[PDB]
Amino acid sequence: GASIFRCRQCGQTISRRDWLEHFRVWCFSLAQGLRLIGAPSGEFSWFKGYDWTIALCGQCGSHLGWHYETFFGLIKDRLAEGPA
Amino acid sequence: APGASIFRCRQCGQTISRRDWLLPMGGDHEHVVFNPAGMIFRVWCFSLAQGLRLIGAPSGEFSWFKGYDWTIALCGQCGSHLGWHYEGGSQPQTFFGLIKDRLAEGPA
Amino acid sequence: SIFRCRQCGQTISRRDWLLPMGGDHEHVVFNPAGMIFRVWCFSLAQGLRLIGAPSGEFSWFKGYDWTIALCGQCGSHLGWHYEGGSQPQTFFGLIKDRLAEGPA
Ligand SMILES: Nc1ccc(C(=O)N[C@H]2CCC(=O)NC2=O)c(F)c1
Ligand SMILES: O=C1CC[C@H](N2C(=O)c3ccccc3C2=O)C(=O)N1
Ligand SMILES: O=C1CC[C@H](N2C(=O)c3ccccc3C2=O)C(=O)N1
Ligand SMILES: [Zn+2]
Ligand SMILES: [Zn+2]
Ligand SMILES: [Zn+2]
Repeated sequence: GASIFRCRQCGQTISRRDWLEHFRVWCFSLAQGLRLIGAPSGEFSWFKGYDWTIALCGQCGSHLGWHYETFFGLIKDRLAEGPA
Repeated sequence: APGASIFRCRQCGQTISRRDWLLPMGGDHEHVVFNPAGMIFRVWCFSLAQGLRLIGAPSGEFSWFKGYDWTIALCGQCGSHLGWHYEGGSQPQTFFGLIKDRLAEGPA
Repeated sequence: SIFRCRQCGQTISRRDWLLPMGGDHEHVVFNPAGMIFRVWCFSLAQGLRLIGAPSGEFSWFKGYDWTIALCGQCGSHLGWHYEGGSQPQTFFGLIKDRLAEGPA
């Protein structure tokens, strides 16, 4: 029952276990339904050698995590998990 | 005189659980999940609960918590679906996952 | 969006001022007489009248005292004000079903 990951606020589909905790952050190789905003930043990056960009939910605008450059680092408590 | 000590069924007032019995499963008492019908639930985990009626036999299908089987938990007074009872697992063997917005919190 | 008193329309609070106390802006609560309320927390509000001295008895929010909040314009009981805490020192718990949300 924890195969698909979704925006907690509106339910937009974001990623899946096939693409997949370290706040607790989940790293995914691929994601959908986000909007990546702004230019990359290195400041306080949790992953050595990566810059990040803010990742919002494309449906409701909730801040779900970051895109790193590649992979996506998403905040566990901003997501809902459920079955495929 | 604490005003946030007891959880009762929002629909009828049945005594269900207590703040003192919240349980941080995987490091957090709160879990946000969805079922196969796409319903999103803000689930609070409790070590203990009362005043429920646990319906049928456990199932592992679609379980949100690795290693646990679930049974539907209704309010034993009014039949409101308040969450699930989990069993069959490890550390703990059992717990309750209750739907936060279906409870009312208040004084003892 | 703004929240207006459902009974008379006076502006009371704003969506920008929603406050997630204990991790959620919504709290379903019951008082000692067993009345159930669905309360939304806001940092600020306007147009209310707070009645009585603050009380700590049965506060729904640990570390805060409460005062009853009426609409100042029509008298509707819209919720409570909370004070005497830290981070934040004060906020409101307003009864969702007694407000109307709409454009400013
Ligand atoms: N005989 C009564 C009737 C009502 C109340 C009442 O509504 N109290 C609220 C105040 C707000 C709060 O944070 N907690 C409460 O429980 C009461 F205390 C005593
Ligand atoms: O790799 C990252 C992503 C960004 C993240 N981060 C935050 O969580 C945060 C909160 C407030 C202001 C600025 C930041 C920031 O850089 C952080 O600490 N590291
Ligand atoms: O851990 C659990 C509890 C039960 C829950 N569940 C539901 O809420 C549901 C609704 C309809 C068909 C099947 C299911 C199911 O397994 C679910 O998805 N996971
Ligand atoms: Zn969203
Ligand atoms: Zn009930
Ligand atoms: Zn009014």
